[PDB]
Amino acid sequence: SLPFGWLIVGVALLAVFQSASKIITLKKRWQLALSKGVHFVCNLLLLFVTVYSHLLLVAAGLEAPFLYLYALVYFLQSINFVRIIMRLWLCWKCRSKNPLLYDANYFLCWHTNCYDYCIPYNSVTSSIVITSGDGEHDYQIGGYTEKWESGVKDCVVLHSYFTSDYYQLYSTQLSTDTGVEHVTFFIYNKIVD
Amino acid sequence: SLPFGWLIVGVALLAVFQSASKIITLKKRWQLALSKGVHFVCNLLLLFVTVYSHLLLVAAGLEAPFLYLYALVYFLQSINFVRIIMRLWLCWKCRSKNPLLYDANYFLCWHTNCYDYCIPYNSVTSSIVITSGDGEHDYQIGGYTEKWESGVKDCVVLHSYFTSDYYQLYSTQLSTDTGVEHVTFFIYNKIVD
Repeated sequence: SLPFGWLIVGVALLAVFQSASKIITLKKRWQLALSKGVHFVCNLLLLFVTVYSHLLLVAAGLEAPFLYLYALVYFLQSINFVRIIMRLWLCWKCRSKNPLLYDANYFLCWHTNCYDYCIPYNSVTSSIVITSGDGEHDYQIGGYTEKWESGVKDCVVLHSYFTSDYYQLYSTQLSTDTGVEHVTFFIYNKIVD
Repeated sequence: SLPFGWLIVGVALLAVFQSASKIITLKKRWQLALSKGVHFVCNLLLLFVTVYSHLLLVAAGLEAPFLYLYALVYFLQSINFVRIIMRLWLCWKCRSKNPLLYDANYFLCWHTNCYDYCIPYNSVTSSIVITSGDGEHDYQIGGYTEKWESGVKDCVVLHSYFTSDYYQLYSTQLSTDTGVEHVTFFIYNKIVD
């Protein structure tokens, strides 16, 4: 017969890992990588505990209201599986590892000789302001920051799952125009022609 | 005696709600509100299923390696509980409902006569560029967007749990300077004096 106690220890281990995932502070790079690993462990434990309960009900007699309920579990996990492999396809698309870490909607990216940059972004917004600080030089858009290696390009691309939009550097803002020393603003406009 | 089957149906209902929370697209306001509600349901089901398992082990004899495991579950849930009431304190602090919805690190906010604005933000960054579009007028910082009611202020505040930082509008950028029509850039510098 199938034993009962393995389901109980799986629930307790799932509770430990879920309550630990919910209080990660998500501030630095290693904290984001740690929380993504703990999220993967949580979904593995949830998948294990639900197939274990379905096997128990197979041995005891599984009802039809429970048939479509466990069917709902497996269907939503299949949709989640195709989302993860699309995230890996997006990770290949931008050629940087930030699609697995940062969990945003869109990603702004341009290619250099030392780095293939990518910075998180929330929507298509018709104008993007990249602010590079003086000296550490680092490009930031809305708080998310990536360190400077090579230099700026004219056309940057906003990537997502199924879309891609291009922006051209229309004009740049020095410190003479604004008065804010030690920064420089690059202003991009969306090209549709 | 305590029945075994309620733990199984609680596990199955937790699986449905967890697999449904993981594939919300998080693009509009009602989708963010829906996913936060489903997250609350998930933690209620997890709390219920772990105290049910602890009660069954109390009836059967609970081992000391399992004593500290369920102690770990309850301790991490206490840390999660004080985090939620701090999110509500932050929701009272900037006087808008976006701390419950958007799940970012810092929030930029200024008060008007028709609206108390608040826009998500990731870190303290020494310069903030708020871009208001022409006509719908809407203030956006990095993709997150809020509709325009009254007008702009000189001093905006970046709020968090324990911190608060102020930024002054150093100079503004029209369409004459950049060439990007139908937008206007407000450039803020951090005040330390």
